[PDB]
Amino acid sequence: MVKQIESKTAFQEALDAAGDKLVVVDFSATWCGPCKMIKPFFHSLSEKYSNVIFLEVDVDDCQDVASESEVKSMPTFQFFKKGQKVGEFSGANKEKLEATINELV
Repeated sequence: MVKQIESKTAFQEALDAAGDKLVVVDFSATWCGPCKMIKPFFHSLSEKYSNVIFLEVDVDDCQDVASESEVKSMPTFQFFKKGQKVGEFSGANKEKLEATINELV
């Protein structure tokens, strides 16, 4: 399962609720081709890695969250443990997404 994060407070709440679990956050947009490509793969990964938390943030809806997070490229994946950003990359690269999960869990 993927949770759509739709407020700043929700984002913090999710990071807090994760305990020590890896959290991966997909910053995306409805107009982004590469984002649309990888969305079903992000969802399949969420069903595979039961002990990793998968979040989605829409950058047009949540412009200030994205800005605060220093997002500059669509899509961006950020990785957190205990609220701390432990990794990040941009672009819709399936292998890199799953490799990074397997590097950081």
